[PDB]
Amino acid sequence: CERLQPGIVQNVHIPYCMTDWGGCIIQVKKRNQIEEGWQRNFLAAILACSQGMRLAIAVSEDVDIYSMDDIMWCLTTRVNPQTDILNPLPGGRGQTFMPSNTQFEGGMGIDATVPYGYESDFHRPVYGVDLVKPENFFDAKDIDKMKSRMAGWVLSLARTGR
Amino acid sequence: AERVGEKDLRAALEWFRSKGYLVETNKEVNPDLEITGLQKIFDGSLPMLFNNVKDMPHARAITNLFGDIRVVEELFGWENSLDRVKKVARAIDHPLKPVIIGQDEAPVQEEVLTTDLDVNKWLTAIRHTPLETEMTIGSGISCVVGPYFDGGSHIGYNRMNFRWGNVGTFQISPGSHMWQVMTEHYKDDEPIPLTMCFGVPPSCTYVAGAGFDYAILPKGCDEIGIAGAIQGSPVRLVKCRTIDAYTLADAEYVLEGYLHPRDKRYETAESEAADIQGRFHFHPEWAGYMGKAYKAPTFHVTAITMRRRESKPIIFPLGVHTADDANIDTSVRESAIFALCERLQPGIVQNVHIPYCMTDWGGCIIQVKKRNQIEEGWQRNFLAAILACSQGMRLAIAVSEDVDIYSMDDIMWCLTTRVNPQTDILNPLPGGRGQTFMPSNTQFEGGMGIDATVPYGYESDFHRPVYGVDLVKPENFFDAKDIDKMKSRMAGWVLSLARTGR
Amino acid sequence: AERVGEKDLRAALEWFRSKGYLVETNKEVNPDLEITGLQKIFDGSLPMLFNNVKDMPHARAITNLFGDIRVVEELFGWENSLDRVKKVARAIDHPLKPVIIGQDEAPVQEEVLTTDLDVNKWLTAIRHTPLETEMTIGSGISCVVGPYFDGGSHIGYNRMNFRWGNVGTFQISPGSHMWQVMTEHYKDDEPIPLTMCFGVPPSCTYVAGAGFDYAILPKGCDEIGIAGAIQGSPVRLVKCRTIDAYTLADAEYVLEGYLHPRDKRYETAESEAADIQGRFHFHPEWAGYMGKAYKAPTFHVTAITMRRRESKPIIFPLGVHTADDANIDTSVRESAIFALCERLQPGIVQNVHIPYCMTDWGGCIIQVKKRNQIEEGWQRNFLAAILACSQGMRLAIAVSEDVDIYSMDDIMWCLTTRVNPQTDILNPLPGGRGQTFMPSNTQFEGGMGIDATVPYGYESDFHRPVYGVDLVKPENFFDAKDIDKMKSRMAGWVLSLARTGR
Ligand SMILES: [Fe+3]
Ligand SMILES: [Fe+3]
Ligand SMILES: [Fe+3]
Ligand SMILES: [Fe+3]
Ligand SMILES: [Fe+3]
Ligand SMILES: [Fe+3]
Ligand SMILES: [Fe+3]
Ligand SMILES: [Fe+3]
Ligand SMILES: [K+]
Ligand SMILES: [K+]
Repeated sequence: CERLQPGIVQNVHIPYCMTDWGGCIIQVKKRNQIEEGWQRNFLAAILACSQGMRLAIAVSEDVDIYSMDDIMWCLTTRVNPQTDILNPLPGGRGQTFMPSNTQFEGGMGIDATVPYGYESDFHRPVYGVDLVKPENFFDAKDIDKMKSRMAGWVLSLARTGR
Repeated sequence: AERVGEKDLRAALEWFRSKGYLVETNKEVNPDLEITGLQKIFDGSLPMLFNNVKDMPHARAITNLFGDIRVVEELFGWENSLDRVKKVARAIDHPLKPVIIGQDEAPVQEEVLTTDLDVNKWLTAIRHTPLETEMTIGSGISCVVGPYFDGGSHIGYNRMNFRWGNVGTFQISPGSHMWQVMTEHYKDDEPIPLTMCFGVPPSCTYVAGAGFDYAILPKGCDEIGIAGAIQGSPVRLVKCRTIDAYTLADAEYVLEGYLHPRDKRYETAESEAADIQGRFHFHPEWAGYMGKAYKAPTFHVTAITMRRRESKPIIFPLGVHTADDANIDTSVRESAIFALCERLQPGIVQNVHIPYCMTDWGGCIIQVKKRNQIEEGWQRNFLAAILACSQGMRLAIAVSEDVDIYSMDDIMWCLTTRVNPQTDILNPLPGGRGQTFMPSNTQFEGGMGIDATVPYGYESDFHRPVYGVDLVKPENFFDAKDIDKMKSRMAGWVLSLARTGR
Repeated sequence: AERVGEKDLRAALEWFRSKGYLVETNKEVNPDLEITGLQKIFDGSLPMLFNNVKDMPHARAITNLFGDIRVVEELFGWENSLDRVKKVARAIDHPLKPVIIGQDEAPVQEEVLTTDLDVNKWLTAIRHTPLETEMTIGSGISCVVGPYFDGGSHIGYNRMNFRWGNVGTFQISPGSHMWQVMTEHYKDDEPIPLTMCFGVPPSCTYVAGAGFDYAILPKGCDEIGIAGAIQGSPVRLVKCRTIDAYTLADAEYVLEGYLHPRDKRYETAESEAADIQGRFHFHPEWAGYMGKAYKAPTFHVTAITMRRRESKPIIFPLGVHTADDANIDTSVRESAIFALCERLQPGIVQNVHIPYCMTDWGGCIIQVKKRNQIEEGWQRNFLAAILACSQGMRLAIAVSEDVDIYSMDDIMWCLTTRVNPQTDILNPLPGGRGQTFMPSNTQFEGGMGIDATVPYGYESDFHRPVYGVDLVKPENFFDAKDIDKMKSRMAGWVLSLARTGR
């Protein structure tokens, strides 16, 4: 992605849950109007140059790329099911382990990014987690009792305030 | 001398003190950007009680009450989330008839105010994000009992903005239960009398978030009938002092008055100066975005009835991108989707989960089990029926029985491996009715039904292998210092995979 | 001496004699190819009563009882088909509790036979088409009351073929109410006791045809509760003499016994010699095709209880491609689709019509009315919800309010003019569950939701102009000889267009 157009893709994460060569998540940042639409060129190039990728997801810069509940939040809210799902190579070469054309269905490029210029309509609001301090209200026994029940998406959302 | 509720918020607060789940403080918290700021730090955690609220000498504030779902399930006597879904959907089909008590026995009618009705003097308005301009009351559920709901009852949250004293805006989402009352009585000369209740019993907080499941709970159903059947005792109602309606008797604050559908005003002042709709911020919305201000109808308060101010009545302010708002809105909706799938063909759907990450009405995950060849393909009938009967669902995912439905990395594993992108993606209603908050046909794109299930008979090719996590014991190899050092670095998908051995 | 039913078939036959709607004869009709042959000649017409049936010295036969819908609506006190749909859907939500009378007061238990149970000796089997090989009993509805239907009740038709004396086949369509009882108690060692009733009251004939509408009438509902609420009086039940179940007391013949789900036999002899399924004819089916013979479960009759043979008890044989079979199967299904659309968003759908030409469960036509901009697009939510909650619907059409919903040339006019072929054709569930009779996914193609409605705000461009058929009078220009000569050549779309002036 830095070879094709540099400065757009900020982070690439492949987790445990997308197997070895099953999928990937990239994170793009659109600086202007010309760079809008470059992430669809990235998802077609990732799914073609990697053999047997089935799920390439492009997300925007305000997403935690390691929190996997944040990726499902972008699939719910930022995905048009008619336009933002790519099937670039239907009948190409996939992987025969994981169940003029073959039986490979094509892969899935999912554009969960925001459009450029519509960032104000899609802006995630930030709560005041830095304007208040929890040490002024509770003692340290009550903080560690309350912080020990937090797991999953709430550890990522309490850090960013999102 | 003093009246006591049956299963109200004060009895639930004493139960949290016995189990050690209640965290209290006496420092003066701010309603401006400190209640929801502390709620976001401790999202999905223990209930926090604020005894001292700034410029609120009689009000107490509870927050994060529905944060952890393990203490909501311990409150109502449920073992897990699978026992929670199957018992509320049992309680939907058998509602309990609510009782009506006298006006001298209702604890919410201890202090009845009929003049100088300043609602911001008595009810606590909060501010969520620092980009807001206005202070928003959003702690009240709307109790409509009687002939305006066809002999049934309705409870559900509505946000307010009191800017003209006793008159404030009343935001109704379109297609809801309050929208169906308002479109029926739009051209009526008489106003609609309703009652907004604050500091409700937590069974009535539970059914308050149920909405857009109207094939199961239609207009004319008993929404406080389900709240009676969840707690096991019928909810006490009482007649209003001024208007001809009914309240919830075991609440803390009750607003009585009339709703004017034709009288519409702007929610914010800066959207009232520039008279447009849909671009100016009010507070955040249910999607994790900002809601915008619109031309909401007006609720004209005629009376404020409230408990005794020396006993310090409790309000429940909550943020909208919190796990309170997830576990209120999506908890009966897990059961109502499970009730719809058991209505269509029973015995197939095992579990329905709606997490925090699929917003309120954004999506759902169901879990099916195909017993034979005839039941194969029934999950595509379920995903089309879920996406049509729930207004504004965008992502319904059906998974098989060998998937952890609560681990969200396990759902992404089914999207990678078990989904054909040509056949297993459903777009059932392209151009139908969606939700206008979350961005002969409309602009709605249709929703997405994703069939991540295995085919019947191909279960051996799609079987997840199980490692021997029960054939070996780690206590025979390492000491207990080395186990807890090694178990403390495990988070995410590896906690689910080490339990099942998958 | 003699027991009298409340609202049974004998009381309905006396009401048809008073209005002149009953046509009787004393010639000996044949059950082989003469009852259904005379039913097809007079399809959609007056009820025909056969006093003498060949090789049936105690049986009387009524046919074409539900043929004309204008005399079904006159029987139950309904003005038209719009009043029929809105009152049965009212009666779905308020069922009447059926009463239980004693065994000495039930008229169907006058003659109880427990030995030499030859069902073809007493119950009339008919043959529809000349390509058949076997004689089929298909006049009985299946009454399951009690713990096998979760405290509710179920009535519905099932075909039989008694070939082994008291043992005959019992065809259950998959996904039905009897299929859900059978899949629950498939591995049970005890058999399922049910009761097949013949010569039922016509309110119980009316709800018998209701099926695959299980979001409205699920398992555990009261299907004889709706039959009590249609006729206005509760249906009398009585305990069986041998088995532990309940019958309908005001019937003419009742078969009592047990259903064996694991014991399965072939329906025909020629499909039993060559042991395949799905190619050999049994009788025609509901689609207007032939049904094929399969491996049906067996109903083991233990007792035959019947009225007194000198009083000549009445059976109701009917063809399956007749207007009896259309107006039995699609009449509560018109109301249940109307109940589902009023559950989702009320006030939009005005009328639901399922004609003869869309078979039983093949299709439906709804009629919507868009009041404002918010209600635009709600009919695509309706067509996706109708096609998913009804199993095996293939053609759901939504039309606007200026269409005659009963004139079928007016529906083809909306397919020509108001349908975009790119946007207004819905395929909601491609690969789901359909019907195997009518020819991770199945072979079902998905159904077809057709949006033939106008957009909101474009009603002036799509307005049908109205000619002046009321501003002129034809009696001022022609005599009454010339009017009735000119009006007798009008049939089809021109009868609907001359009434509305359209
Ligand atoms: Fe990695
Ligand atoms: Fe996108
Ligand atoms: Fe409601
Ligand atoms: Fe939830
Ligand atoms: Fe699949
Ligand atoms: Fe039934
Ligand atoms: Fe019909
Ligand atoms: Fe159209
Ligand atoms: K609600
Ligand atoms: K039926």
